[PDB]
Amino acid sequence: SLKHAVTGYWQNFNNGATVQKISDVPSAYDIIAVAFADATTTPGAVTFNLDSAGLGGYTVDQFKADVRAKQAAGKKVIISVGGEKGTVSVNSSASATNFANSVYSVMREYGFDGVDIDLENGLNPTYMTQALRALSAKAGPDMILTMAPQTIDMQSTQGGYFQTALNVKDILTVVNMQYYNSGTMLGCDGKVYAQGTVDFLTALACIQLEGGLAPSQVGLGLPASTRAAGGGYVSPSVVNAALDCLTKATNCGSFKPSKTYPDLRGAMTWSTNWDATAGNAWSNSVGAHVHAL
Repeated sequence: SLKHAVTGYWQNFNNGATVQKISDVPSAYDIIAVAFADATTTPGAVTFNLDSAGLGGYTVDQFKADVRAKQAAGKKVIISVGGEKGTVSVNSSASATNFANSVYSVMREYGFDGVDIDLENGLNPTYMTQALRALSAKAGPDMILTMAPQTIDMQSTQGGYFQTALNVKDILTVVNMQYYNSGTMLGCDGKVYAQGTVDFLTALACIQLEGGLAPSQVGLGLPASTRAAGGGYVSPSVVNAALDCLTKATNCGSFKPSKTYPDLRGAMTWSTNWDATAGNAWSNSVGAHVHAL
């Protein structure tokens, strides 16, 4: 459901994972984030170009139809900006306006429900907050807005992503942090935790849950398989344990949150394509668990 949700990234490119049409994405995914919009020569602006050639000749018309069909089935499909190789910058009023204008143009052209912020080359809260309010003014209160910070971006309420998320809390759907490709990090208790453990999930999610985000605004993002990231993969049972620990105080590791957060949004994975390469094991197990919360 949207209320307890699984977000999955669908690749607009071929990286060796299983190539998929939008219509191939498993039913477990409630929010599908299309990865990614491209930067342009205009500061802050993006565009989307379906990789028809790299995706076995998948046409714009079929992509649009597949998006509409997902929406008829109650799913949301959003455009993700950034990615590891992204070069989008939103660091001025002009680039904030160009971002809002271009993202809304892409949304209207393809029928997307909203946007995922996945800039990995910097996040300026002064200008991204302005950009997101401009975009929200165009798209209205039903717009889906997600963010996929790296762990370094949510270590305190002072992180650029964290400050932005708080500034736009009333229009924010969920922060699906990437609990992977990460060095060691502090948890909300001030102790050092390592990726690939239940405690990294719960102790770092705690910083968000205690730092002004609603439980419905916090999602656990993981790699779908060991092929999907350089580090931080965990078995689905580990993701489900972390979800249990945060929502109902069961299956915790050494780290015990002070509270329970039953409205925790759910989970996220990079990517639906790597999930498919791995037999949909991750979405089968995590999806069933999230949709049973």
